[PDB]
Amino acid sequence: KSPVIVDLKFIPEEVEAALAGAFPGREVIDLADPAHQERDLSGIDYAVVWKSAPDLFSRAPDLKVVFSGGAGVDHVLTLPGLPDVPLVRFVDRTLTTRMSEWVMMQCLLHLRQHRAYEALAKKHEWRDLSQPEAADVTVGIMGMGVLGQDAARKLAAMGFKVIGWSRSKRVIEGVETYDAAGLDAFLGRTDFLVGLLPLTPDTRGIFNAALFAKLSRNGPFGAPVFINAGRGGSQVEADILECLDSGVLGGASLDVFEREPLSPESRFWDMPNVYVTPHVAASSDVRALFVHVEHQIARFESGLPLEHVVDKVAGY
Amino acid sequence: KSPVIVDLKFIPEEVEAALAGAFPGREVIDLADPAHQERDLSGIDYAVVWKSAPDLFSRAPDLKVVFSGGAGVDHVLTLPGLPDVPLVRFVDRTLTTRMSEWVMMQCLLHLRQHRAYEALAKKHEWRDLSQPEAADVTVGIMGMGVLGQDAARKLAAMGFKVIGWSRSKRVIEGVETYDAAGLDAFLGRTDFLVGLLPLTPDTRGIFNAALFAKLSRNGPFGAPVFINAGRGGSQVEADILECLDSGVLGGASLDVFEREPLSPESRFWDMPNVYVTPHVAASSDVRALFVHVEHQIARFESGLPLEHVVDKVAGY
Ligand SMILES: NC(=O)C1=CN([C@@H]2O[C@H](COP(=O)(O)OP(=O)(O)OC[C@H]3O[C@@H](n4cnc5c(N)ncnc54)[C@H](OP(=O)(O)O)[C@@H]3O)[C@@H](O)[C@H]2O)C=CC1
Ligand SMILES: NC(=O)C1=CN([C@@H]2O[C@H](COP(=O)(O)OP(=O)(O)OC[C@H]3O[C@@H](n4cnc5c(N)ncnc54)[C@H](OP(=O)(O)O)[C@@H]3O)[C@@H](O)[C@H]2O)C=CC1
Ligand SMILES: [Cl-]
Ligand SMILES: [Cl-]
Repeated sequence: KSPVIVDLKFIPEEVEAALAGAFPGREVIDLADPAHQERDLSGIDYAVVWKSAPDLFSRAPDLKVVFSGGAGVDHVLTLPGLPDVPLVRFVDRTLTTRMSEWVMMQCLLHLRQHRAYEALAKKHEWRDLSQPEAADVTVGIMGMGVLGQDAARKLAAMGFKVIGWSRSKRVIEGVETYDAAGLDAFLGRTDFLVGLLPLTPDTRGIFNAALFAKLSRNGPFGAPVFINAGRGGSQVEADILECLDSGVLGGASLDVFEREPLSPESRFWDMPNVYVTPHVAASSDVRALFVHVEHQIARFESGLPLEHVVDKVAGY
Repeated sequence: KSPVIVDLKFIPEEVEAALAGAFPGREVIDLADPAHQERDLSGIDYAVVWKSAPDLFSRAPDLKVVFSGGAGVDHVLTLPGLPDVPLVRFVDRTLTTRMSEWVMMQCLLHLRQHRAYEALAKKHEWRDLSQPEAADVTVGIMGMGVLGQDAARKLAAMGFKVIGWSRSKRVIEGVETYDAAGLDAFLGRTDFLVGLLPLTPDTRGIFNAALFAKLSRNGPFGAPVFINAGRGGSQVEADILECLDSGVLGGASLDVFEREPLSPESRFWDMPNVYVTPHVAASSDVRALFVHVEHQIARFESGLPLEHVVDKVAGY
């Protein structure tokens, strides 16, 4: 049976733990192990990859299916020699549920004025603030795919008003959606903007000052919030900073950045209404990843269509 | 028609705003207005009260129904001269939904290691941490009433394992519940303990070091968390502090305190894994409060039973 190459820049202890009993009957070649640094990888059919080294595909020229370790494929699409074979992205209940946790947390942190209450606590000052309920806030989600839909449904269940935007219009109970041409109408209703878009050439720099200026000022805080857990390349950080400084944006939650890891010299670390997380909104459960890859391999070898195959021209 | 006395120690601008068009056809006597400081209040049937002055019931001896401005009645039950007539507590979708927001926020803040990521951000340090999903954590809620049930259902929908405890066993889909005698079994399964109990003589000092020592150490963080938004008198703050210092408790979210407002000299303000909020977990929407009171008055005057009447002997 073909081995499976594992080249995942994840927390090493998590990958190592998941290797036990993974891919039964196949050799598993974990490229984090120095013992494998010279192994020729010709004749091997499958690789599971995340932030892999530039030479990987020259070493493994006979791959039949490439599996991303994440939902996003904007990096793997750039790897030199990426083979002309199906590229399968990671889609799984574990990833989806994790993203929705992070999105819900940000919407609650902003709704419930967490930074204000923390500033009061720093002064040892007890002060109750006037407080809207979730239903007083419209959360607008750009990207109505696997992650956007789950987050929308969960936010609505917690009481937020929720609307969605994507290229085509999606039909979702309890969530009004807009297609591409509806962007401006969607923005004008949105108090908390949530980004769950892939990075593609068409989404590069989409979150910019002109867009933030179209967000609603009619909500309970009088100024919108920007929350991004898609990709950093979709935002213009110079504009985010300008808009936070001026008050065009009242706050932000950023999990993703134009250049990661985020520079230690970035202003974002110290800003009073910005929450920074280090690209952890939805971690890949490595056990679940390997179960997913196993399942797709079994489909492939039985002559069934692969699931979650990306359109390389579209970039997602 | 009888006037309605309003004596609510809430944010004044909120009460004032809600007075417009409230109680149509009745004089509304807002005791926050100095113009009313000498008004005799005999012959008046209804009062809506929160943190009211010790002399209120000597001024208003002819009340037929007393309405609490909150869900909790432990303070109003202590007011001198509280009349021997029905005491109606506040129960409303707005209050419930607000509590569930706060409970969800705390469970997510603790699950998602928010304080760790904030400490990293303070150092301008990008570091991903190993991260459990919600389903890896058991949230145990003490108090399975209006607030406890709603919070349990919402937490379960976001992926947490949820169990509940109260005096009698409650039947709730997707949430295993325990009765009084099941407390120890319940505690031993609980990673995040959430308090949503009233203060009564039987719940005074219930959250103490012996109880925290029975919480699970088998969860993903190896140490339990304590979250209280019931009443401060149910907890022993000396024990909370001892247990945080020793690591018996890994963290806490406290909305309520033994003596409020919380002393500026309290250690809780500066502790690295304690979130302090100033008794704001579920604010009373004053408009909704007045609609509720109006509805109960109409029932009363039509000969229908009042709803949400407290048992003064039980204290809730
Ligand atoms: N921060 C983190 O830890 C993580 C980040 N992510 C990011 O989240 C992204 C979304 O994942 P997922 O929901 O699974 O992806 P999906 O492919 O399921 O959804 C993508 C959505 O974006 C929309 N879209 C794409 N391009 C455009 C465009 N030009 N204009 C308008 N809408 C557009 C799609 O529209 P349509 O339906 O019309 O095609 C679709 O609704 C990933 O690509 C990845 O970058 C994912 C996991 C973790
Ligand atoms: N922090 C904040 O902003 C707010 C705090 N609160 C607090 O939340 C409390 C709960 O409100 P709500 O859910 O509406 O009240 P409910 O009366 O609906 O529920 C109370 C629950 O506590 C249980 N209980 C009471 N005494 C005991 C006991 N000795 N042992 C075990 N279980 C007990 C009851 O059990 P049983 O069902 O068997 O009677 C019931 O499940 C309020 O009393 C108030 O103090 C409320 C609003 C806002
Ligand atoms: Cl800011
Ligand atoms: Cl602490």
